[PDB]
Amino acid sequence: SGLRKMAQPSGIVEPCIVRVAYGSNVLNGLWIGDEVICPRHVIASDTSRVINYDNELSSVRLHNFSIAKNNVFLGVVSAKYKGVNLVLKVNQVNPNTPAHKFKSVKPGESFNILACYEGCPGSVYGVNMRSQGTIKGSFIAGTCGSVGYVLENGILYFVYMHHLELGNGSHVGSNLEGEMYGGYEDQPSMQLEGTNVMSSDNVVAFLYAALINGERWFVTNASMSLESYNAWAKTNSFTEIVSTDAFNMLAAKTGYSVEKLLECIVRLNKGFGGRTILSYGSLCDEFTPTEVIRQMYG
Amino acid sequence: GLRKMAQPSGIVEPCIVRVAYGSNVLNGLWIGDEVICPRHVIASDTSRVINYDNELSSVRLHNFSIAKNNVFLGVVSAKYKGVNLVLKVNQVNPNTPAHKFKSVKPGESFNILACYEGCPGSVYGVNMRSQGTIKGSFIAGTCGSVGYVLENGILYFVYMHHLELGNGSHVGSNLEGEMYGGYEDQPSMQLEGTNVMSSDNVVAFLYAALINGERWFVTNASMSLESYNAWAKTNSFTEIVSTDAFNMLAAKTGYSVEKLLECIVRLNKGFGGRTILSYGSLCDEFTPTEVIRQMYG
Ligand SMILES: *C(=N)[C@H](C[C@@H]1CCNC1=O)NC(=O)[C@@H]1[C@@H]2[C@H](CN1C(=O)[C@@H](NC(=O)C(F)(F)F)C(C)(C)C)C2(C)C
Ligand SMILES: *C(=N)[C@H](C[C@@H]1CCNC1=O)NC(=O)[C@@H]1[C@@H]2[C@H](CN1C(=O)[C@@H](NC(=O)C(F)(F)F)C(C)(C)C)C2(C)C
Repeated sequence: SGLRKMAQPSGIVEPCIVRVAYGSNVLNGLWIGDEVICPRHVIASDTSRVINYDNELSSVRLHNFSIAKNNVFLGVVSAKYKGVNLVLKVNQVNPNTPAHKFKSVKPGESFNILACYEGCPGSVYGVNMRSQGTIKGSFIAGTCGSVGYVLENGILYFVYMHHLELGNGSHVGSNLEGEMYGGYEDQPSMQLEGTNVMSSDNVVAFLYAALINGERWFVTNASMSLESYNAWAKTNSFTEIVSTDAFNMLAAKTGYSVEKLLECIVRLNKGFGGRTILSYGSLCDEFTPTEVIRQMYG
Repeated sequence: GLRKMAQPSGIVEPCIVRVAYGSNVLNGLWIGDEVICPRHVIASDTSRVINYDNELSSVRLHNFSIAKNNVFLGVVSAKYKGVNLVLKVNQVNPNTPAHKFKSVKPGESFNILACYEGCPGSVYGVNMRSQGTIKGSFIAGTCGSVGYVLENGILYFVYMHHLELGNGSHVGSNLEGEMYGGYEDQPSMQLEGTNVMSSDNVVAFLYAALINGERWFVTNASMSLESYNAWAKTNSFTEIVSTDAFNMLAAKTGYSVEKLLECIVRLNKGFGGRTILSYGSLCDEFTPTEVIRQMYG
């Protein structure tokens, strides 16, 4: 029993984290094969104002890169841009390169963060992508280049690299192909995050998780049609639920229908009545159906 | 915001092995030429009270199956160290990290590598409660999951999961075989005493909320240490010994401990339908050091 936000083990990722220093900047890079991927603003000469990245690359001095891994230093063969990331060919192949691929995370989907502080892996925790392409990820100075990953079927999927924090605290990064999530720019100009639309699928999983744990104070016999909830959702900043069949395993092991839990969302979105669900005071959309079934049925 | 985080688990992952005895399957910690696991893996009937010493006398060492990826281990001998089975195996763990054994105390945080039938599945942070229990997420086949803490470049093994109480609390032992809270590894109903909340950790939890911009719960009102402790003794909260541990947190936020102590007494009554860091009640799971780490590095 129990439910905790969890991160898949980071052992397979830790050997790929390196310190990348250049000029006045020090951050993290991902050492896979004979490459070191890192945010391209590591070569920015002035991070206090807008950056001309075309000019910064045209004047790059490969000798100024200082990439380190324990007592090892990696020399840079060449440097190019791939989106908002620098691709640095290095003089050594990482002997601990795991079988891996690359992909992008979509809103409402969970993945793991290896928070690294200037080349030194510091912590590991799970996150969930928000509607606007952001995450809440406890990133501070020196943590750019920190890697987000997902483990599945023996393959390591790199899916996120950290870049910046918005004025409202939300955190922004890119996939390893250099595409910033949410369309944000790696420029030190003020940027806005639109309204946060909560994942309806994740909230249903959060309520199914409480029922399985034996917490049943919030459920009633009242139900709500999917079409009615979706109408309420697109008015209250909640995503639409495409099918009740997507929770067929959770409804079958608890005996509770999805339409029953939809009623609970609109009712609980008004307030928890001084009580809590799994210690939370409000609805939580950071747990996916996959992520609940894992914790609780193996 | 604020989230429970785990220290990187790479140094521990190579030590986890699947331990199977008959139809029983759980996890073990492979250190040196030894595999440590909960001793009830050899129990013939985990629904009844177990005569462990007699069960070990009737153990078939060859009935064990211990494996991890491309590693398969054979058992040479078996003994008990407290509630843990210590199996000497015919191969050393080539990646045994330098480490020590110690016990965590109430209010202290540490990391749990959740393992499912030999496969490290997840890692997450936990906090030791007053009655020697923790609130995690353990299910069948997760016994033997190891808890660890990295302090000062030193790896410490501090926990091995064993059972779940009727109220959902989770019980394990240190790596020396001593059960936390004195519970027994027997299928017998046992009760957890009244939980005493860590006042140090709640003050850190409120400091973190202030850092995140959530300051609706604050006021210029304050409460002396002597006054709070007199209140803590009769409301299931620990006493605060000094404000030095928060000197830094107070330096940045500019908020004093005595201000936050008043907030505890007031917020202990209820949050009035409002939230603090997504919580609807005071949280004592984050230590001063934990908050200083996440917020400032
Ligand atoms: C990489 N080490 C940091 C990580 C930051 C530091 C504070 N929290 C984080 O997540 N990334 C940066 O410092 C990037 C970097 C220049 C400025 N920057 C920012 O994150 C800034 N924010 C923005 O520019 C904004 F508001 F538009 F998002 C800062 C004010 C320092 C948070 C560049 C090249 C964008
Ligand atoms: C190890 N794989 C499991 C982990 C359990 C199962 C569900 N959640 C957990 O943390 N441990 C056990 O199965 C231990 C083990 C026998 C019974 N047991 C229990 O945890 C049971 N608890 C009790 O009997 C209680 F409450 F009295 F402590 C169970 C009912 C399955 C939760 C032994 C040897 C104690």
